[PDB]
Amino acid sequence: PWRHSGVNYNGSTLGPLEFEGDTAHQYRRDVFRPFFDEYLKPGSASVHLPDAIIYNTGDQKWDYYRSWPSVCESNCTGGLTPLYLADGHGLSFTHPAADGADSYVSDPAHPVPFISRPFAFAQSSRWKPWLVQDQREAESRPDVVTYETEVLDEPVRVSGVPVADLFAATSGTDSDWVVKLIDVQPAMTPDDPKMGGYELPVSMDIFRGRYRKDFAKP
Amino acid sequence: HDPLSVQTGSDIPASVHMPTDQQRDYIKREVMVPMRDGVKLYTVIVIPKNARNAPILLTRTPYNAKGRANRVPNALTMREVLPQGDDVFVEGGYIRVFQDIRGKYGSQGDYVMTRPPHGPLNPTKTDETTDAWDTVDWLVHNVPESNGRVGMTGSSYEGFTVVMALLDPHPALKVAAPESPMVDGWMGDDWFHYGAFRQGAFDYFVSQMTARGGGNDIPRRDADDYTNFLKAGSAGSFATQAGLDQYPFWQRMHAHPAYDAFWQGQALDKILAQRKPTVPMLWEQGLWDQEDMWGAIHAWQALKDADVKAPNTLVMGPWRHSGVNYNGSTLGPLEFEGDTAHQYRRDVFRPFFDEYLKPGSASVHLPDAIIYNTGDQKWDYYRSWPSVCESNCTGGLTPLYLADGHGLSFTHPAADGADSYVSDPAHPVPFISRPFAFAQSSRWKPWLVQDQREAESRPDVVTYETEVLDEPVRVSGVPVADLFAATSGTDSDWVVKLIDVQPAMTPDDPKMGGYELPVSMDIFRGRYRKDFAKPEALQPDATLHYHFTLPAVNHVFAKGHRIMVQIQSSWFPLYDRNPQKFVPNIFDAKPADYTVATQSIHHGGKEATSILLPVVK
Amino acid sequence: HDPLSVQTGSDIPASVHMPTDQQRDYIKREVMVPMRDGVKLYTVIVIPKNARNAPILLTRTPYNAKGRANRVPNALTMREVLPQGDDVFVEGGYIRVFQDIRGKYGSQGDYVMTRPPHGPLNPTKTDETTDAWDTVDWLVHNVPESNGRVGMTGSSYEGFTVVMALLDPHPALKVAAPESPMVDGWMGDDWFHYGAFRQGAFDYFVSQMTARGGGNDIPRRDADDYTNFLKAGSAGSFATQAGLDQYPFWQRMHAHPAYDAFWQGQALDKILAQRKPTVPMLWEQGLWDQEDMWGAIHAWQALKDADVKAPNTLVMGPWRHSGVNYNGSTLGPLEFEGDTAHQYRRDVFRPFFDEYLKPGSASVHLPDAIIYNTGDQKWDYYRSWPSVCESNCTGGLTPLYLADGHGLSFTHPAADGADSYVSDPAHPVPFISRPFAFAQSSRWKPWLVQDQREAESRPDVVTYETEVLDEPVRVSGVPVADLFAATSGTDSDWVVKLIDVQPAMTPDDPKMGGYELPVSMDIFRGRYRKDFAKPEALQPDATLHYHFTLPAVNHVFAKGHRIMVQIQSSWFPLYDRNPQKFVPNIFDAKPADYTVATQSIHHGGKEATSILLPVVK
Ligand SMILES: N[C@@H](C(=O)O)c1ccccc1
Repeated sequence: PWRHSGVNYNGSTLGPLEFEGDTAHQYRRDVFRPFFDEYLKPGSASVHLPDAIIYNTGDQKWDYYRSWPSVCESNCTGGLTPLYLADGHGLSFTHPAADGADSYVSDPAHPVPFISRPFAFAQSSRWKPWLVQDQREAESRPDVVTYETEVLDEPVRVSGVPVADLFAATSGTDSDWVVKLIDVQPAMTPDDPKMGGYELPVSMDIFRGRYRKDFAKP
Repeated sequence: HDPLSVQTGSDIPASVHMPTDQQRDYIKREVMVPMRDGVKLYTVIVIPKNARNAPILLTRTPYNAKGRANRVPNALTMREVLPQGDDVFVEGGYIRVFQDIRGKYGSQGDYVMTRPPHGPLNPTKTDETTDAWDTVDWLVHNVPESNGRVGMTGSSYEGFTVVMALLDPHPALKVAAPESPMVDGWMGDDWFHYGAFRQGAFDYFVSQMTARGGGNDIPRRDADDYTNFLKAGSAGSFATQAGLDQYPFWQRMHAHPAYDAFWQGQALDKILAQRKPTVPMLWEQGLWDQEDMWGAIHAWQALKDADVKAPNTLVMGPWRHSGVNYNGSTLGPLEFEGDTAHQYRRDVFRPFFDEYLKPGSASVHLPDAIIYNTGDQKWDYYRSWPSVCESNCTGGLTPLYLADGHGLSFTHPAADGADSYVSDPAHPVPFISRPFAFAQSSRWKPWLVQDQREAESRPDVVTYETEVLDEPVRVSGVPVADLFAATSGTDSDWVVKLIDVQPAMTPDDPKMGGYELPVSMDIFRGRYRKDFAKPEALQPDATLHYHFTLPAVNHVFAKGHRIMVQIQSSWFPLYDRNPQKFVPNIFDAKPADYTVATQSIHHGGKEATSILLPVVK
Repeated sequence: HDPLSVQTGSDIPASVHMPTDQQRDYIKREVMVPMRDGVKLYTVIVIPKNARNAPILLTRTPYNAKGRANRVPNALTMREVLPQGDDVFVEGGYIRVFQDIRGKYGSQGDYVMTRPPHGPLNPTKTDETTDAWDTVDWLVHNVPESNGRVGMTGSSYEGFTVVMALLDPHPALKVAAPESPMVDGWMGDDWFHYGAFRQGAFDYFVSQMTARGGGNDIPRRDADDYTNFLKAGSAGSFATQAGLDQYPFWQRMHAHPAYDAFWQGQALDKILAQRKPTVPMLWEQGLWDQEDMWGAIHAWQALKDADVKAPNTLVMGPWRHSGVNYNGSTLGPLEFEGDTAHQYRRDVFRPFFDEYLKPGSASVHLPDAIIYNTGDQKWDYYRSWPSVCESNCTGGLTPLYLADGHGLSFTHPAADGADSYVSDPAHPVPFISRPFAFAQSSRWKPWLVQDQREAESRPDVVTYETEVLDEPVRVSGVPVADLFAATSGTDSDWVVKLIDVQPAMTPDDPKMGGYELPVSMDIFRGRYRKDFAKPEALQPDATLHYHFTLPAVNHVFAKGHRIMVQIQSSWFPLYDRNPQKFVPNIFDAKPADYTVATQSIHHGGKEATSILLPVVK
């Protein structure tokens, strides 16, 4: 649960998020070091690492996966589960039979700030944890379409690489597509009030439309 | 059984009498002062130990008079027992009186939210004026340690009472100083701002009206009030869900969405001017008064217009609402030259009050208005103010026009043009960064000085700016929004902001680099363009002319800065969203009512939008 | 007249029907549960909406039950309305019950500070044990959504009511988990620590005993309590000036400064052991518990010795007092591996309770003690704990002797020597940096983890230390202070501190460099050397043997660190100053009684001062 190069520092927190102990040190001492020791300090105890050792940002613990990922698009044990966008600005695992579309106006004269203004690239203090920043500002904008599921009854578990299956049209001849997978915190978090309703992005990325068919030939 | 070991009774004393009380430097007197109609009011008299003929400082409050005089509960010294703002009056040996208004906390009788003065709205033989009058009468005949002289003061509702008292004061009331008073709750004070509803009220309602004494807030689902109010829908939808529908005042408010007879009968600025008070007055309000921006300035001027034969000075510092009674050395990221609040309280407030409350004290001669210059960072003493205005002033206003290329210019642009922006009610512009809950006093208080860069970055907001200044522009007075806006819908809200863009870089204070600091901004509900009393639908796609006053300025746009004007059509969640479709009552707007509209602000030509700036030399 | 315009009544509604309640996911039942003596007790019952066969988690408190179940007043969710430490039980769907103890707030009857159990000290037909019995009895017969099973818990006074309940529980009480419970107020819990009085008590008295419900604090003269108490002189003199002389409990305490029959009749740890109970218990207390360090560990141990035939697990995390019901990730500058508090609640607390309250739940097999290792930074599950102690343990304690050159050695120094320091009562050592007021909760809470470097710099504090460790030293158990000290006066206090000196440099966290973190420290009142019940004057200049237990440890002194021992004779203003001259009752010490003394701590030889460390492998 670290930011870039976060492994070589402290891993207890990232932005407003809080994790279980120094996750960075944890790895350095329990996995990194012993692993290196095996091959570098002859006579050392050998380690048997799995495919992936990943921290769970939901369960708040380390997950040891013998074979990861277990689900994916091609060749994995299982397949990905499509979370469909639906009318009413919602999300459902049940493919909406009816056709539909929601629109927004992307005005380049007023581009969406990736993080609250004002930001200068020199502000490392702001650049480092920008990926866990609250996505509520964007939501309040008319140039950002947003969809959400109903307050979860039972937890939904995810592990692997999410894929954006997006069917979008632009009135222009080019366009960038930013997709953000977000975990909205509970409406109210009495133990830590500031987190109440916090729109925390677990995964997001941008895609330049001009490379839709060939990254090599725009 | 030996009582020193075995206890059968209760470890709680049956009656206390702690020596802590003899170690004090004051005396607290509690008394149910009876009003003419037989209703008694809870009154706290804080008398400095060994007080021979001391003036009384009276304050009537709906905010628990006991606690008001208990900054530090049962403090050993008066200075700690009384609020921060009483420091000069404590230093001067004044007697302090805090009274629970009729209906609240310790007092008896019925409580009526900002009880309208005796008239069409209040036919009873009692009001906030008589009660004040009676109290003063009782106070001068029941405090031997006092000198029979009474002064009145207080902020917000505690100032609203000073005004109500000024309508028909008691001979004893020698001097009054209303601070950020609740004068016109519709025009631009606490409830509405030019017809636009302030959703912060709902809480206050359930807070001050659920019970005689302390109450509670409205339980929220989400931590962000932006979400709370939007997910609810219309302002009335919230009130209903909060059960406010069962609160008498809300019912009255909801019944009168326009500036009808109900609200006009409470316009204390006009009513006070009709009575022509003869008692010396010291009107105070903050330049960034986020709660009662209309009150003081309007009352002072309305009296100035009626030619009152009495001291009538207006004081405006670099403070937020009620900021005068605390420390005024800073507000938000802004920094001023010293504790401006204490500054005024010691060098003006006190001396002025001393003149009429302490026989023999030096006499002061305050100018029309003493205002803090947020540009030069110094106190300005204006003999006549303002010098520049629309009509009846020495000189007129200087229009700063909107021009092509989203620029601002003092020269009337001949080229006719327009700039459009889509206002989607589904995504209203956050008045301050998200998330925000009305309960966040911390965030609320200085919201008026926050950076406007976030808003600027949105496509549903239009921004205009002058070039980087090469010569400073001095403004002192009330700027006017000369708006020529057009909307696709049949209704709209118009937020106009006058901003001072800080230097692109401020190496002494990096954080302020290119900071968009609003010196004056307000909202205007389009349906009231023609008449506040008679709301009327706007003609779709038609360029309509709006003309309204923005909060007063006493600022300087220094070199390196820029003047900036910002226009938008929402301000969530402070103001309820205008459905952009004309409806009989916006409080009862339905999901289908809220319509996405296209706004176009016309610049240049005959319909040239601009800010009529009070430019001075 | 038109009502929607004119109000003649009160804007305050007669009743209210807030629809917020319908949105809530729980219901609150307020019941006046009647005890066996006719006295009824206020009882807030929080029931999860649509509950069936739900266990009841009960807490009896002298701290306003209504407010206890109102973390977020009238919250829409139970998780919000209940305290942080209820999280695991709210998630489990437990019925939460908070009851006002007899004599407090909503409850009827008389209040008796920590009402002594039935016996010589309390002859009446009732007590906190019966009230609990009566309460549980009612609960299991009037809460239809409950399965009849009840678990009792609470911290501090709220944990004290749990212990009282365990003296003679109702058959429905299936499990108890006292948290940092008030067990022996004289020995080392809340009032005294080995006879030394804690001046924090005075505020507590006036605050918790002035009235049935809420009370207030004692008005101070100075903002610094170090000054406040020093100026007043003796603790009793302060109490007198504060006006505590009229409170029955204070009188009884003042009349029993020694460990006489009055306090021995309250020693719940010994009393509970005499009763041989059979209810599964899970004792908890913080390793750095600054309010009730004696309680849990002693009561738990007493039972273990009494060969109790029921689950008896002790839990000690890296928390401050009552820190178990909050977030336990940090403590002052210290940082632990994740929320240690939450960890325990989810992984141990609830599962344990689930076993006996939710039939069909898996059975947990807790060891003797689950202590958090403050050195390794991980939870330790000790099957048999401690493994080392003075009498009847697998192994004994290893002494860390005081040596010459102000060092600490594990090797018994043959050379006889002594280091002396002057203890001037007019300049007592601040238990934490000045200024400090008892009202400063933010400073009080984590005072036991503060840097001891300040003390070290004082000419009235002897500091000893090992050489920077090349091998880590693991300690797990209860360290004993084997003190051979000598004072020139006829009385004296002895403060012994066991400190872990951080590495001289900590590049990853620069502020921890050379930090002197106290893992365990306490104070002993000299006059009680021979007998806690019979105070005796000390012989001037005589090397006397003091032997008392220090707070339990489960730490590890790693490479780079040093073990440190600090000894002083005062701890102001937490502990009233010892006059250093034997007086019949230190509470009533007169100005002249206070005498400057010369303390001499002997090291090595036959009288080798040391800390009997519980060193393990
Ligand atoms: N342990 C807390 C408590 O029980 O709340 C306390 C008791 C007595 C005096 C001061 C504090």
